Amino acid sequence: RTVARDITLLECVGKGRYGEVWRGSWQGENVAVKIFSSRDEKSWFRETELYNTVMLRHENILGFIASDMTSRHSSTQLWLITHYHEMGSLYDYLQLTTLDTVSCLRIVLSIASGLAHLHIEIFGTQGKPAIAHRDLKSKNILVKKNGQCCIADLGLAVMHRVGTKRYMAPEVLDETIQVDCFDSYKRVDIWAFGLVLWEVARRMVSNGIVEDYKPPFYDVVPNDPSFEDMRKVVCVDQQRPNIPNRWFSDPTLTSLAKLMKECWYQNPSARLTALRIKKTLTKI
Ligand SMILES: COc1cc(-c2cncc(-c3ccc(C4CCN(C)CC4)cc3)c2C)cc(OC)c1OC
Ligand SMILES: COc1cc(-c2cncc(-c3ccc(C4CCN(C)CC4)cc3)c2C)cc(OC)c1OC
Ligand SMILES: COc1cc(-c2cncc(-c3ccc(C4CCN(C)CC4)cc3)c2C)cc(OC)c1OC
Repeated sequence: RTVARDITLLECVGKGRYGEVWRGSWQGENVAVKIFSSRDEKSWFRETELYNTVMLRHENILGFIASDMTSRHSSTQLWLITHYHEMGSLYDYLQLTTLDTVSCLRIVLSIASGLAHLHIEIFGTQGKPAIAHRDLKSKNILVKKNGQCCIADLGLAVMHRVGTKRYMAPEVLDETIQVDCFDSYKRVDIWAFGLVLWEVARRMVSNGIVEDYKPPFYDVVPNDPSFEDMRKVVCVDQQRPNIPNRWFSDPTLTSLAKLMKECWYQNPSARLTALRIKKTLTKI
């Protein structure tokens, strides 16, 4: 038998500290190829150990194809291969596109479905450990053609500090997080989910009105904010993203505002669960 292992790299769709993502081809089929920098090599190891422990399969989790370590000439290449989503990140999609009730709710409910699946322990040989993502953000969510999203990048994921500073929960920023308690990392995911909810809601049209794309805390921190910039805003001043007046003239945005507030409590144990959010979004 021949093992057809030739992947053609076609175009780079992302470059960063993490390394690079490429649109690739494997046997006519579109694949996404992440090439890790030496700087991010631990993320390849952590994600490969996760998938070697539990082979995640969910419509709202980026679909795993392969982890490859190759010997280059003097160096080790680390590759992650996943399904390819031509529409790109939620971050990219929201920049140019506005949403209606249906497309807005489809997006946020699919993210909550994916996050609930990560979070839940399922018992049995066909089951899974509970997983906290710890790096949820709009760049780590991909849009599918059927209008649902999938959660990506399990490089920081933990099975039962780190992440993007702009999305870090206050207990992470002020280092009060109960590091030994697995529920702590679920609570950090809910915080970041609340912020993504905010980024999506802004782009949903109501009464002829929409806000432009902005990242969380765009009005109170610079680009590439420092730990200290984030700690002062989120922990010391306890600021939270603005809810515009126009959202209170729409039933959906009014419900989404309530949900994001219940993601943003300074007290982590006061925050909604992914499962409670999935239910509330299904009712909206
Ligand atoms: C090594 O590397 C890559 C390989 C492949 C790939 C290509 N053809 C066939 C295969 C294959 C899978 C599974 C079996 C089974 C058959 C039943 N038996 C009981 C156990 C073994 C055999 C063959 C693979 C794995 C794709 C890749 O990525 C898209 C690879 O990564 C570069
Ligand atoms: C990694 O990814 C892809 C792999 C393949 C692929 C290529 N050759 C053989 C296989 C295979 C055959 C059979 C078994 C089973 C069935 C029986 N059982 C008792 C033992 C094991 C497993 C694997 C696959 C899965 C195709 C793909 O897509 C067209 C892949 O994705 C891009
Ligand atoms: C976040 O994380 C990972 C993501 C992906 C991934 C999967 N599908 C599609 C993409 C993608 C395609 C295209 C654009 C843009 C670029 C050009 N512009 C004109 C609009 C489109 C953006 C994004 C990505 C980045 C793969 C990964 O690993 C293999 C990731 O890491 C786990």
